[PDB]
Amino acid sequence: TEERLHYQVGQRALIQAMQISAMPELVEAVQKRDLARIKALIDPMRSFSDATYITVGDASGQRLNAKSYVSVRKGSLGSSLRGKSPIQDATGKVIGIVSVGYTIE
Amino acid sequence: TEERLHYQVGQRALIQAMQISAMPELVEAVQKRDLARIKALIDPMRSFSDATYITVGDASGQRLNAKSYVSVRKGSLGSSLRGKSPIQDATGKVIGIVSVGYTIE
Amino acid sequence: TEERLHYQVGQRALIQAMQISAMPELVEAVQKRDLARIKALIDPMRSFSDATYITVGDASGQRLNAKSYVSVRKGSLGSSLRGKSPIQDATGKVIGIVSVGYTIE
Amino acid sequence: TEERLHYQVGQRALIQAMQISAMPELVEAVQKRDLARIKALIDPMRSFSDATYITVGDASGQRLNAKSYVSVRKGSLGSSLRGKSPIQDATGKVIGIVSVGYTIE
Repeated sequence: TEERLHYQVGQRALIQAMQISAMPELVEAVQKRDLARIKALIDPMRSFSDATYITVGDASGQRLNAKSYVSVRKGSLGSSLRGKSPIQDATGKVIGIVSVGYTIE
Repeated sequence: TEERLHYQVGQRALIQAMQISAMPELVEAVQKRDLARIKALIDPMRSFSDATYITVGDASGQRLNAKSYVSVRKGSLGSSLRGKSPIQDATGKVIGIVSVGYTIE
Repeated sequence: TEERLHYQVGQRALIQAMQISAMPELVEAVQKRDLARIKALIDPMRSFSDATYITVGDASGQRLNAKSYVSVRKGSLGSSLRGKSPIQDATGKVIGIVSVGYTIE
Repeated sequence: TEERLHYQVGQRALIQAMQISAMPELVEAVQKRDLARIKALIDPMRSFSDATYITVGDASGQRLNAKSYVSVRKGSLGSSLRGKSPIQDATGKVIGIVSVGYTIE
């Protein structure tokens, strides 16, 4: 019952994902391959949010579908709830992907 | 249903707007046209909050009605929920305007 | 109805007050009159929380009843909701007072 | 009734504990006895969260059961609600312990 509150975390990951992948500073950085700017635009967020991890991705999936969702992977030391939202340009084309991760022990 | 929870974000934007536009440090900076102080009093808030963007405005609307509200603009890559609250002096005169933005993909 | 949600803010101020006035680093600083340490232990919290203001006080009320509560002052540009909790030593003696402020336009 | 909302704080401590003890940067630091990295990976969190205190521990309990829970100690100046979650390796072996503390006056 208390653990069933995955949506407690799941919804946090979702919104957070939508917001982080929507930031113009990140949108700019992702386009210009400014891994430096990206690094300075996420590190703070880590300690800020109670998110186990955060990840910025490229259109191909490289390690710097118009729809946002929540991923749930179960196995070993609980399960990981990771919200995911795409990074769009002014035309909507998927230029990247944000994946904020969470954990429920 | 899960998306219908715009008030989830909308209420965050509202309160945040009321608070940010109420800060004395910002009130001081907005009056003295201290764009420098303003810049150092908002940048942190960006990474802090899950707000897509934040904006400080002047009485005229320049880019540094006694009532606060939420704005909703729909079109292209979801919709943007932006809470808005005026910046007042000790007399209540509208000296500025804060507009915290959010996004729902 | 939406505005009636003062407890939304009021409860934030309350908890925040209890926590900030409970921190050992602040407890230490308040005792040793380390206004410097106090200054470095509150400034971050300002931008962090959506609190209009935050205040540390002395047992007398100086500007650096075993019970916590919420204060509500109405007039001019909305009302100010300020949670208040005392700073205790290891014996419970009131050595200070924390007053986190909020605003509802 | 308002005070009975310990789960308000208790649940915050729980999740926060699960997340902080799950961070790879901390997992790495705890294994390599990198008290320096740990120090730079927790200090921010202190001011960030409304947590009275935060603590990282070793498998033995040193001061740097596969299950997470909430601790409640009552006495003198209210009670302390401290969420607790273990630090695991890629095999699940308990390598540490995180204990985020809270207070209810």
